[PDB]
Amino acid sequence: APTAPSIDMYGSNNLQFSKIELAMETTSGYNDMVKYHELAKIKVKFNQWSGTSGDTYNVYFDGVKVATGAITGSQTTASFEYGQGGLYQMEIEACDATGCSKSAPVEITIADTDGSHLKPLTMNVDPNNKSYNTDPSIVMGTYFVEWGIYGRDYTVDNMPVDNLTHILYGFIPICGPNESVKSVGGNSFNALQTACRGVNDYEVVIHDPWAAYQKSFPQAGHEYSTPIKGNYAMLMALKQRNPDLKIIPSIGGGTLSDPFYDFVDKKNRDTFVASVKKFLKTWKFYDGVDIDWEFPGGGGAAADKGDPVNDGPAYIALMRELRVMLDELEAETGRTYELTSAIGVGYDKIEDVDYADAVQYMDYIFAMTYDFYGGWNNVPGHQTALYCGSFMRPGQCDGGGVDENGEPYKGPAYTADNGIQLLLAQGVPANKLVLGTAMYGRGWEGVTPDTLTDPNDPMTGTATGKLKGSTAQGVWEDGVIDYKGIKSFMLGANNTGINGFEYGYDAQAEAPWVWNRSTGELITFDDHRSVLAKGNYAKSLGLAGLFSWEIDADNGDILNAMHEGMAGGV
Ligand SMILES: COc1ccc2c(c[n+](C)c3c4cc5c(cc4ccc23)OCO5)c1OC
Ligand SMILES: COc1ccc2c(c[n+](C)c3c4cc5c(cc4ccc23)OCO5)c1OC
Repeated sequence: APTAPSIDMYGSNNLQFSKIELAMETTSGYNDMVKYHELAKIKVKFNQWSGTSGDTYNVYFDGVKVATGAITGSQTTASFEYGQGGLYQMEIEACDATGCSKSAPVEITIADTDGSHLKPLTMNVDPNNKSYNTDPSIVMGTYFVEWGIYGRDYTVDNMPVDNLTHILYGFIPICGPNESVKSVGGNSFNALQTACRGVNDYEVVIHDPWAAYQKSFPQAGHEYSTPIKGNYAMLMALKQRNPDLKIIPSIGGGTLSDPFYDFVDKKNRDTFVASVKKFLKTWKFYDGVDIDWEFPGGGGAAADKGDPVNDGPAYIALMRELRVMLDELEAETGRTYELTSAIGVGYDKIEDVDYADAVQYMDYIFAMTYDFYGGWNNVPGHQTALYCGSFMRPGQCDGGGVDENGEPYKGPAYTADNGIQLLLAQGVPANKLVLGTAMYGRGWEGVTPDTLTDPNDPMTGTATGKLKGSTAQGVWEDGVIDYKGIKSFMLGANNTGINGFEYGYDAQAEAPWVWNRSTGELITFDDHRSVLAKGNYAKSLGLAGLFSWEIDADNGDILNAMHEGMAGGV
């Protein structure tokens, strides 16, 4: 016979509670901003404004008692803990010696990072992406980048997820030496320094917490009280839509690889492996780990780093130790966790690692079969070709010849097939190898007719510098252009060339280009024809599948060709 409680929804954080506590209104150290609790802290205010309040309250979720306490006046705060994420029908009852009176039920939310409190995500995918019936055993991967939500305006709901088996989320940095990040200019180093305040060196952190979990996305129904927002809440709602889709954080990349060179000290691996375990127990929508160390032995962004004697053994030991750790997680959760890595495939990268040994611990190797040539110098070539191009010299394909100095080639040329053949020869199984497709071009200025040695092949010319362009044409940095920008502004609808560009295809390499004879602008990229050739190649050798870099740069054509290529090769 007390008065039945009324729940104070606004005084109770809108009944939005969470196993994870995330700073929403600051940018600080990662340990300061993110705290994951095994039990969510629940605090519910209720009122009994008239009649008697009684002496004790009970709280029910879906009819089960989860808390009790004292009522002492006309307003009570019920504080307790609860361990399971989800949406529940909550009732609060007030009691005295004569009996009990229950509130009407109200939905309470307990967020967890597997997205168990969320509806399936609503998609907004460009309809140029077609539907396919591709064998689900074939890998079809892509990278989604954390910063694609800014100028590129490409959000998680834009991904053609029914055409994907694996989303690699780029990139998770590691605290410690990161001079290469500084060299990129902008805010990227400063953001990292902030995220690492109060964090041990060699531990992982989130680079941009605004993009990852603070930014409110209207399309995902985020409201002020939503306890998890950003890309990560959207990936959580994506897992409810597509439970078999693997979503994997990619650690490192070209500019964030500096700390890996200290992994020759096992204490630094232990610190890192432990922080990755904690990271996956914190963000449960993730299904494994991808290690993008560019590169064991060196030759990447860090000019003064690289140890060709010890980096390969360190990489293999790292893979062994991550697999141990992931097996602990599989035991704790009942889930499968995957271990993968994206790797350089020039012969001088491959020779520094015994991949046949490393790969026994791994599910997949994503072969970076792109960036073979690029704006960093003035030598044109196909950046993502399957085979050796018409432009190459005698003995250059297999490395048995001499260059224009008369200098012996130090190894076989940079092509996808040479890279893949070198891995198979070390004894990596074909069915663990994933072949990469570029969703972007690299290019140059100043490759005019007078520089060519063969007048029908601009890959025989010489450049004056990197391609220049605006973000409106998909050029986010010098010498790189989105495939969707190439299609809009250089190929046009009929794929024959606009705005002074012509299209060419090197049938021996399996590689397209567009060339503007007057500016000497030349761009090397993947198109519908080269991507069908890559799918036939992957089929012929019994590779795991295909992957691409990066998804925001496609308009549908590249991913469609990946699926069409894997249906039809032979
Ligand atoms: C011939 O010696 C050199 C000298 C400098 C570099 C290099 C290789 N890479 C990948 C980079 C590099 C790679 C980057 C970058 C910046 C970079 C800046 C310099 C080099 O930002 C993203 O990726 C190299 O190859 C062994
Ligand atoms: C010593 O001369 C240099 C100077 C700069 C570079 C370089 C070689 N590579 C491969 C790169 C490079 C490679 C990249 C990249 C960015 C890059 C940026 C600079 C260089 O993005 C991913 O691939 C080099 O050796 C030819």
